[PDB]
Formats: sequence, structure tokens, C-alpha cells
Amino acid sequence: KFPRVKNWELGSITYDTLCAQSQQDGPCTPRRCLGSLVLPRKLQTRPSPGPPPAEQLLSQARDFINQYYSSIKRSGSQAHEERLQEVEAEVASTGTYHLRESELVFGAKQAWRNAPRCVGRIQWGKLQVFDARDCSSAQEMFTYICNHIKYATNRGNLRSAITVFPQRAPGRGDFRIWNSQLVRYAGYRQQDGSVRGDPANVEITELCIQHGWTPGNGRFDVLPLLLQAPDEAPELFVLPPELVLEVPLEHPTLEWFAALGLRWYALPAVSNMLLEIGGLEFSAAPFSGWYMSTEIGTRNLCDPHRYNILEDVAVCMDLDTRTTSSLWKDKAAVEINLAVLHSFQLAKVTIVDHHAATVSFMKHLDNEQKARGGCPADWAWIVPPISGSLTPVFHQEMVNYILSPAFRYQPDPW
Amino acid sequence: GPKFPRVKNWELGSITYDTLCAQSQQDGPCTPRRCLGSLVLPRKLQTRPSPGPPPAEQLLSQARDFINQYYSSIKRSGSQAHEERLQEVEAEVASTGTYHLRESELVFGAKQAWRNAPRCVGRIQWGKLQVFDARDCSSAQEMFTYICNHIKYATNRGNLRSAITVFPQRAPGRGDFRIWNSQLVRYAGYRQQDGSVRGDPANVEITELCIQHGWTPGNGRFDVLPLLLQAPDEAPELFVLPPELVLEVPLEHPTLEWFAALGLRWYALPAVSNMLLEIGGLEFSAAPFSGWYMSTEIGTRNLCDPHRYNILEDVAVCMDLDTRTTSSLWKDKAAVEINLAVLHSFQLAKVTIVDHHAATVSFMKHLDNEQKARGGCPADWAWIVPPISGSLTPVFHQEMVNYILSPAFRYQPDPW
Ligand code: HEM
Ligand code: HEM
Ligand SMILES: C[C@H](O)[C@H](O)[C@H]1CNc2nc(N)[nH]c(=O)c2N1
Ligand SMILES: C[C@H](O)[C@H](O)[C@H]1CNc2nc(N)[nH]c(=O)c2N1
Ligand SMILES: [Zn+2]
Repeated sequence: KFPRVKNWELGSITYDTLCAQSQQDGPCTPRRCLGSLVLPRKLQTRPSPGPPPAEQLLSQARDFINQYYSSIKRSGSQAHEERLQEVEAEVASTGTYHLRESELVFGAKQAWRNAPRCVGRIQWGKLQVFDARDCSSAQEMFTYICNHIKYATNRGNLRSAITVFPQRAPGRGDFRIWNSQLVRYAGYRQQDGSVRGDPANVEITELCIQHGWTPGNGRFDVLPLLLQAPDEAPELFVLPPELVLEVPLEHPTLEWFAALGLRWYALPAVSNMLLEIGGLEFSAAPFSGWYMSTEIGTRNLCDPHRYNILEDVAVCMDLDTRTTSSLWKDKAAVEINLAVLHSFQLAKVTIVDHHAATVSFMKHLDNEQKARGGCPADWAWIVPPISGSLTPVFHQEMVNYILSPAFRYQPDPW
Repeated sequence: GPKFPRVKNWELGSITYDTLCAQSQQDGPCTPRRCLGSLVLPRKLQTRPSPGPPPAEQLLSQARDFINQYYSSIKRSGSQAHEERLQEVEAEVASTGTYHLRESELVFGAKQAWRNAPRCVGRIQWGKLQVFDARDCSSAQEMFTYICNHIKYATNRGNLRSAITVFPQRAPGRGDFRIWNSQLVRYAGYRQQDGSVRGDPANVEITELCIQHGWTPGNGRFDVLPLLLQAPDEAPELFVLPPELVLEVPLEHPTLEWFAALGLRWYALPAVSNMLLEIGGLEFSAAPFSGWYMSTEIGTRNLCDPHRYNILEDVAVCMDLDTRTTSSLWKDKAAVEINLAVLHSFQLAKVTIVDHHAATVSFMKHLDNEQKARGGCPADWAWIVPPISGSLTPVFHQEMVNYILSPAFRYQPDPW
């Protein structure tokens, strides 16, 4: 009933009992495992043709309120009893309900804690939660967002934060941020099929232009935001450059690296996921932390479908690009990740390397085994994209499952 | 759309549907409530020992399914030979509780077991396998002869050739044929007074089993072990492989002159010998198989795992790296040079080896072939993606569907 979980480096064994608290089904079955798929349409939180059934909603809300009071140890207080009755009252008459701010703050931190793809969860207790539920216009969202970013960047001393915009309502369209992150580089599909900039952002770049943006022509042009208030066309907002802290990439010993003209932005802020707490859904709730260097040095700069700089750097290093067996790719990638760490350190911008980060996740796993009898984790996302078995999490068996509060994928608004 | 897993490649943006998983008849460890995909041995890929003969009715369904597979493969499904073969199997089981495979059925089943292996990145080679039929073997000393012949054929002086040797199947009223060793070539692991280990820590128990069975130990880092071989109902017997049959490669580096002085080496032939070959419900408890190495198996896992030869810090020190901080990427730097040494050394010695870029590129081609041939390919992402340079290889960006197809290579309990 409970998985036996082994760490093959240390020989230690634990049992995951927390997984019995899952109530949402993942994509696997006993007949085939789909653990490596990025998004099955299933766990995804898509639009609906009306208001959720009140029984389901109140089951999730009761469990959540139950989590909250257990969390402040008044589980069973009259406050508890009373809050449950308010929630019951509000659902039965309106089909929905509202969270108290302190509940929202607990719920956002628990959603991060529960995120099986996040290797940075040892920080989960440390999150600035901005309540933006009194927002009624795109213009307003922009102001809250600009405030998120100033707070979170903090001159390079990054601090984790989330801004929560108004929940989804049966009666209307959603508040959405169309960009997948608050900071994104444009991707221009020049004539010859090519792409200048970040190919991951060709479609959003196109939407921006189509919605009146005047495009640049560089490899790192920061896109404007497309922000959407319920049932209205999204509106275009250009971020103040002063708010977007960037790091030009240099290498500690290769002189010519700086000449590649490469850079990346300081703040990782995901803006297209849905935050679910107690059955309520926040379709606009951007969150940010700081980067793990492999995100930049390895995936964003060396993926074949991204900036794909591996061969340029190898040729620069005078590597033998003729055969696979010279390991030119491996060698170039190491230096590019080294350049990322060097540059952030030099610019005094928070960053964490993949060894430090996975070591801290191992400690986090230990903490959560004690605290809750397990930790949901997605092995393929937790092991880094370089040097996998050189890190401790490679040798660690992991159990993956969905707990709520949760961050979830949702359909693109367009 | 289709009622099958939709599978995407994120580098290429292409999509496929896996229909082959429909054929899966054995349940894995995952459920809608939680995924156990990252577990090495869930109790869903391991075959416990049958002290008793499998129930006739369970055996026959498994047998009929495999015989249908065989006749489909030679495109005589529904045929008179087909119906006749089925009948014969039902009679054999019907009177003796078991049955036996024709030679060409064994060859098909063995190649199919490899094709069906979700954790193997080398399956593009699956059609090319020398199948040694050793089902006449009747003693521990004969197994030894069969195995030496295997090694000589497979090794072929450095031009390696895939091969498997099949010993008699599990039989009701009879103990099992077993090779106690996990591979045909294993370096000794000697526990030290300090509690440390000299040699390969993965092999401590077998090293001690050998000793306990009368082997006289050495005290090197790379002492080849003797084979513990077991014929039915007999205690296992100790056999020493003549040195000349075990080809080894001393490791050197193409530009780092001092690396040779490290005195490192690895053997040329990867030959797994403790897995169970299952065909049509029949169980071959001893059926060693071999291919050639992918360089990361040696350079990354065997040499750099913390619980294996653990040489990262040694090599980093020689490269004069800052081993006192993580963000110098000293582990990453050293690993790369250790893997390059392995490739360089195997090439120089003209022993077959495949780097992890070439191997995963070839696996992508296999996935394409198999989509067409069978509408899918069961694959264990965590094992297929290499332990270094993961997203620098094509398989990282390919979603995969994992399931159990039979004929199969299965884990089985230790014989002791
Ligand atoms: C404090 C620093 C943190 C670090 C170093 C960090 C690290 C990571 C990494 C390496 C990933 C993978 C990203 C990718 O491959 O695209 C990620 C995923 C994730 N992080 Fe964290 N994390 C941290 C903070 C945050 C915070 C503040 C939250 C939420 C409140 C967050 C929630 C998540 C979620 C939901 C995912 C999955 C994203 C997806 O599915 O695309 N993390 N994090
Ligand atoms: C021709 C060369 C081949 C290549 C390069 C190759 C490569 C690999 C690799 C890298 C693994 C992972 C090993 C590990 O991490 O411990 C593996 C596993 C596997 N291979 Fe292949 N393979 C080859 C041939 C063979 C052949 C000939 C067979 C069988 C007929 C075989 C059957 C398997 C099986 C069943 C596994 C899984 C074993 C386990 O769970 O420990 N492979 N192979
Ligand atoms: C197909 C496969 O799941 C996909 O490439 C995953 C693998 N692991 C990953 N891990 C992280 N952290 N981020 C990713 O985007 C991915 N992509
Ligand atoms: C815990 C985890 O499943 C384990 O370390 C796996 C990961 N991937 C692997 N991949 C290969 N090829 N070989 C292995 O031994 C493993 N070990
Ligand atoms: Zn699974």
C-alpha cells in the first residue's frame, strides 16, 4: 500500500505514506507508466461549462480549511468549527467561497511545497505573498507585477515571491498573464525559416506584435507583457528597463567568451500556471525565486530548439567538432555553465549551481520524511540536465503524486 | 484523438501515439494515484523463484501467446503449422506440466526479449544477436565451457559481437541452473579493517561468497573474480577464467599524460549473467547475454559513482581544480576527462565502444523504426538518458512510454 523507497548511494530505505493523501490522479496506470510526459491533458486545469458541483467543491474546501487549522494547531478550536461553517454557508448559497488572506498565504506556500518538479523546495517556508485579489483591470495587474519584480529582484539579492490575482468565477472569463514568464526574450522568425532570439517565444512574440508592439531586432530583446482582464482583449505593457536586471555573460579565464555578446535576466518568474487552493483557482498568480545555473547555461543556451550555442562555443574553444567521441559538446557545455555561475557571482545576482541545489533538496527530502511521511517528486525534473549521477538526487528513488494545494498547467488563453 | 498515449518530442515538435502498450499483459508498479517510474526494483519487473510449477492454465495462455507471436513473425498466423504447433504445446503441458521450445522459437524469443527491454539504449542492434543454445548442458563444468566459448566469440579480440547463451529452463522436480555472479567479468571488492573497500564496492558480497567457496583472494583494485556456477540441486562450483580470455583496456588520456599513471582500467565485455529470460512462460534462470559498452557506463557510473570506484576527487586533484567549492564545477570537469579517457583508450586498443551521443542518436533511429514496425517502443526514460550530459543528447527531449512486454529479461532473487 506504501512504496518502499531506496537511496542506492547510501543504502537507506524509507516508506512514503504521504502518497495516500493524494486524491487527484496522475497519468500512469499499472499497464503503462507515463511519468516522462511533460503535460498529459488530464492533470491540466482547463476551462469549464459552468460552476463546479458544490459537493466536490466543499470536500476540497473542508480538507483545505482542515489543513490550515492543523497548521496553526487550532485543529478543533471553535475558530475551526466556525470557519468550516462560513465556507459551507458561502458555497451553499453562491456555489463558491473566498479565502482569508492568512489562508491564502498558507495555501501558496503549501502549493510550492507540494510541487513535485521543484528542486528548490527547501526554501518553501520562505515566500513573500502579495494579495492582488482587489484587481479589476489589466492596468492594475501591470502595477502589481511591476511591484512584484522590484521586490523580488532587490538589486540582485533575490527574494521568493508570488502575486495572486482574482480567482476564477463561473460567471466570467479569467484574469490571465499571456507571457509564460514575466521576463522573456523575443523570438523573430526571420525569412529563411530561422529564428533570431529565443525560439521558445516565437508565438508570444508574434502576439505582442499583432497587438501593436513595435518589434526590435536583437537576440535578447525583452518582450512587453500581454495582460488580460476578464472577457477583454489583452493589453500591451512595456516593462521599465530599470526593473529588468540582466547579466552579461563572461568566462573567468576565456577572454573571448564576453565577445559572444551573451546575457540572461536575473529573475525567473513563471506566469502561466494555475494556483489551486481548496478548490478555488487562481489563473493569474506569477511566482518567482532565483535560478539554478543549469536552467540558463544548459537548457536555455544549449538546447537545440533554444539559443543552441554549443557549436559556436566549441569552435571558439577550437574543439574537434568532427566526431561525437571528442566530447566537444560536453566540454563546451561545462564552460558555458561555468560562465553563467561566474557572471552572476560577479554581478552579485543570486544563483545556485546544480550541486548545491540538489544537496539541499536531499536535506529537504529528509525534513519532509520526518514532517509528513514523504515528499512528492518527479525524478526526471529533479535530476539536472548535465552531470546527473554526479549529483545525489540521481541515486535517490522518488515517488510522484499530486497533492493539493497545487500549481497546475492550464490552457493558453488565446 | 486516438485512445492511446500521445508521445511528444520537444526538440522536434513531432508527435506519435503508442499503440503497442495495448499488448502489455503484465502490470507495472504505477497507479493513477502515484508514479513509481524511478524505482530500480519495484516488485513488478522482478521474477521471484517458483518452487512450484506454474499452474498449467497460466502456463498455457502464456505459451499460446508466445506461439502466436512466433507464427505472426514468420507470417504464418492462422496456418496449419500454426494450429499444429499450438496443439503440440497444449499436449506437452497437458501430460508433463511443461513444454519445450523449438530451436528457431528460442532464437526469436531471445531477440524479442532484448527488443522488449525498456532499459536498454542499444536496441537498434536487436536483430543481430548470436544465440548459443546450451539447453543440453548437464553440469557445472559444462556451463563453464559454454561460458568460455561465449566470451571468446563475443570478445573476438576487440571486435565485439552481441551474444547470449541459454542454459536449460526451470523444471518441475529439479533445482535451477544459476550463475551466481552478476556479470561474467567482475572486479573483486575486498572489505577493509577500516570498513572501507579495496576494488569494486558493488561486488563485496560475491567476492565474499567466492572466498567462502574456497577462492584465494588477491588484494588489488582490479582483481577479476572467479565464477560461482550452479547446476540443479548441486552446490555451486568455483571456476577461474583464464586471463587470456578476459580482455582488459588500461586507461590513458589523449592529452593528460599523468592519467595513465593512475593505473586505471576496465574490461572489454559487458555480460549480464544474473537475469532471467522468460519466453512463453518458460523460465531460463541462466542465460548470460553480452554486447559492447557505452562509455558512460564505465567512465561515469562505474568509475565515478560515490558507491563505486569513486575517483572524481582523485582526478580533480590531478587537474588542480578547486575541490572545496561546488560552483567550480570540478566534478563536471573531471567526469568529462574520465569519459574521454575511456573512449580514447578503447579506441587506441581497438576494442568496441560507443559514446553516449552516438548511442542515443542511434536509439532515436530505433524509436522511429519501431514506431513503424510495432507502433511504439517501451522505454525507461531514467535509464535511457545518460548519467552525464543528459539534455545534450536527443533522448532527453523525447517523451517515453514504459511497459512490460513478453518475451522478457526479468530480475530474479539471489540464489543464496
Ligand atoms: C528559491 C529558488 C528556487 C529554485 C532554485 C527553484 C528551482 C526550480 C527548478 C530548477 C525548476 C525547473 C524549471 C524548468 O526546468 O523549467 C523549478 C520548477 C518549479 N518551481 Fe521551483 N525553484 C525555486 C523557487 C520557486 C518558487 C518561489 C516557487 C513557487 C512559489 C516555485 C515553484 C516551482 C514549480 C511550480 C515548478 C514547476 C514548473 C513547471 O512545471 O514548468 N519554485 N524550480
Ligand atoms: C550491443 C550493445 C549494447 C549496448 C550499447 C547496450 C547498452 C545498454 C546500457 C547502457 C544499458 C544500461 C546498463 C546499466 O546502466 O547498468 C543496458 C541495459 C540492458 N541491456 Fe543493453 N546494450 C547492448 C546490448 C545488449 C544485448 C545484446 C542485450 C541482450 C540480448 C541487452 C539487454 C539489456 C538489458 C535487459 C538491460 C537491462 C539490465 C538491467 O536492468 O540491469 N543489451 N544496455
Ligand atoms: C521529455 C522530457 O520529460 C522533458 O525533456 C523533460 C525532462 N526533464 C526536465 N527537467 C526540468 N527541470 N525541466 C524540463 O523542462 C525537463 N523536460
Ligand atoms: C534511483 C534511480 O532509479 C537509479 O539511480 C537509476 C537511474 N537511472 C539509471 N540508468 C541507467 N542506465 N542505469 C542505472 O543503474 C540507473 N539507476
Ligand atoms: Zn509512472
